[PDB]
Amino acid sequence: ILGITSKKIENFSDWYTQVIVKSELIEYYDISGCYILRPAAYYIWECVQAFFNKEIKKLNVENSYFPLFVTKNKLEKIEGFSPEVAWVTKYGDSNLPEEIAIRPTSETIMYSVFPKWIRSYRDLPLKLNQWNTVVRWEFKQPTPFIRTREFLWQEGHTAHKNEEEAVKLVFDILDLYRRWYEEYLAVPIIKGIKSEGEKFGGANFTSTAEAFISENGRAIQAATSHYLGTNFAKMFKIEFEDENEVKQYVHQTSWGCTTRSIGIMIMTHGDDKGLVLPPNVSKYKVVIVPIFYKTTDENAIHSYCKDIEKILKNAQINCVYDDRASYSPGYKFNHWELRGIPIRIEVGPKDLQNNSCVIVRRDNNEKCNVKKESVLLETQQMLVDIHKNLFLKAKKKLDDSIVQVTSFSEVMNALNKKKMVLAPWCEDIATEEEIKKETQRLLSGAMKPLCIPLDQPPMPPNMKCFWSGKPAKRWCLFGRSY
Ligand SMILES: Nc1ncnc2c1ncn2[C@@H]1O[C@H](COP(=O)(O)OP(=O)(O)NP(=O)(O)O)[C@@H](O)[C@H]1O
Ligand SMILES: O=C(C[C@H]1NCCC[C@@H]1O)Cn1cnc2cc(Br)c(Cl)cc2c1=O
Ligand code: NA
Repeated sequence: ILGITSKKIENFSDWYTQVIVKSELIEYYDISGCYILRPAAYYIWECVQAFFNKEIKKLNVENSYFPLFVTKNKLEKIEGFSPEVAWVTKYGDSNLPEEIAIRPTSETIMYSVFPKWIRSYRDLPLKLNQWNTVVRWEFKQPTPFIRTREFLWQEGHTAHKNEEEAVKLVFDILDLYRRWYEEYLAVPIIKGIKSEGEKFGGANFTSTAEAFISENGRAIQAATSHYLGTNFAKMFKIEFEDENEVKQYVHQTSWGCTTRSIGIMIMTHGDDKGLVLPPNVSKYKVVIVPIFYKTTDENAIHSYCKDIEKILKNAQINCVYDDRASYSPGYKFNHWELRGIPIRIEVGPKDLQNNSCVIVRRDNNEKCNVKKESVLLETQQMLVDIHKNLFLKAKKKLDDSIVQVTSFSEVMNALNKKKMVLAPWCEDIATEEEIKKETQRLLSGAMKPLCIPLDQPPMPPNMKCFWSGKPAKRWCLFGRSY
């Protein structure tokens, strides 16, 4: 009912349920894989959505909105997906003439019109984005935020005269996804390129951002940015008149990130007292709680607290003053801790006498006293350090989850020990399923290749692939995955 009753290590999954619900982030729903986002949760989405929008306007990306529905034949104009499509069949009691499908992505919808908007080089680059929801009916069991059947996302689609233009933006968007996670969610991600076997069917290459849940040792795709080259341009006959009057195919990118990011954050920073929010995604930065008992204290406290509130708010630091008389101080402590509020300020008699108050960080529970005069400044610096600390703890933790090894058995040791592994690899696609099905022999417990990180350690000259025996091309991250 109230309090988290499962240790994050002991039942991590029951923990997650308890946290997301009891923190007022979500509510479950009578349709599997769909979840209600209460304001505490949606606020987080809005914050990142603001950030991302800001950043893509600088790349002249423009928002837009395409329809939620797509027709059978249009949709089937990408591979291995059709069993995941939800079909609208009727309206009221009337069967529709043809099935129509709910968007799982907007490629087919959008790219059918592109040729119409793109006749010449003067038309390029074309840069669109959507904030919409999409629907995929997925076999693997749904889990709030991480794998949802409906989900909010942003989906970006661009088209350019040439690769230099296009690829450059791919990596531009990838960095924005890093910042999304690091500057806002304080979640560290590793940028990489996916393997041929795991990359997006219609992409030249898929660049990715990868996170890792230490507790169950599962990696997770945090965001995705593709160079598509001309693949879709061939499929939808999207062409332009060159600066010389030769017809050309366009070079496109698509990229997207979803509410999954919210789940990643929760899993990262959440603890046994409950939700822990980086301040940049919590409406309330501070909760002010009075702690006193003699009735004589009552007016003078209500004031001191109301004063402290005034200071913060003036400074555009939103906060709550829990002054409710029918709740124990410990109720209030637990409650706001659980809800993720970064800072509690405690006000009692010893602080009025002393012109001060106790501040307490949500991230690690250090308390201090600070003279009222300098509360504003100390609160601001605190909030920053809480971000600094949440992030840095999470990067120390990520790094300890990554073991660099060279042999197959070193690999299995690491995998058995809930790690993810950095290993030399030849990159032959034929090895991927072998490696998957054969590790799974010792949610799916196979070792997937996650991403070939951009930041490569050096490659010894004779270094062999840990599986093929073939000489290894580059270091790749492998792990069990969400
Ligand atoms: N069911 C889902 N719920 C929430 N987010 C999702 C879901 N499926 C994919 N994503 C995210 O969507 C982004 C874009 O990738 P996309 O190509 O749409 O999905 P995917 O690669 O098919 N799924 P996965 O195997 O789970 O990473 C990725 O960063 C995924 O993390
Ligand atoms: O959705 C994608 C590719 C990209 N589209 C928008 C930007 C980011 C995103 O990775 C991969 N994908 C994922 N799931 C799908 C599910 C179905 Br059903 C279909 Cl038809 C198609 C797809 C499908 O194409
Ligand atoms: Na994943």
